[PDB]
Amino acid sequence: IIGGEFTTIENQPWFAAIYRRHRGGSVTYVCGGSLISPCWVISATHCFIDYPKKEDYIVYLGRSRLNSNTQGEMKFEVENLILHKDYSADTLAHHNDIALLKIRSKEGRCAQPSRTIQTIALPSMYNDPQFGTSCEITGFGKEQSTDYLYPEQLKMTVVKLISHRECQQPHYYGSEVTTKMLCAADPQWKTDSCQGDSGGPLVCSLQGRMTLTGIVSWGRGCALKDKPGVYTRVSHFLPWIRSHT
Ligand SMILES: NCc1ccc(I)cc1
Repeated sequence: IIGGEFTTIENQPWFAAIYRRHRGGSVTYVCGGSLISPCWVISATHCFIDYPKKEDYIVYLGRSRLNSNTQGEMKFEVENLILHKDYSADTLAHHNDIALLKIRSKEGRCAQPSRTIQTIALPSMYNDPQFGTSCEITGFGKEQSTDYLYPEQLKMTVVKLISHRECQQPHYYGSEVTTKMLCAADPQWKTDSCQGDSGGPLVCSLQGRMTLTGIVSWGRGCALKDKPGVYTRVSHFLPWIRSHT
């Protein structure tokens, strides 16, 4: 997250931190995700497509720091890793950038809700907020495009939804942006998602309910004039989510 503010998992208790185990034992951060039910985390396919084996992954809930064991956290293996069969990528845009992880602890358990572990509601189909609505994004991704390191402490920021019509302008993204994607940005382009935020939640308030409106997917750079963050539009994937969970 470029700009914004530090936070803790209490302020986004559905946030899942996803890591990969390397061949020589090391463990590195991969991507964010969101707990949509006790056994299911939703994320982005592009996070996993290079290493698509479920046994490589570790998922944490209730975790506010990248490399420290937050009191109350839970650790899970990935029982199933479900990538979207119509995924594609070109130089910039990911299509159908959505993935499900069925989580299972070593004791064979799913998530147990606490002050630091809660689910996020899915949106109603084809029901998104209007352009200009402020939404929040959360993640452990880079604080500056040029950074080598990820922040140790979780971050969040606010971005505004951009109309498809605006996002499809040539000087924005043209036809790289589809109706299954949502664009969001800061009016001054000063805050955004960035590398390492992929898979994490774009959350908006619809009818007084926090709702998983988007999943962090792609962008040209980060916090860059005329280059919004692009998000998988969750409200256009409900049958896929329901059918795979
Ligand atoms: N600013 C949106 C964005 C940029 C790069 C990645 I990787 C993911 C999301």
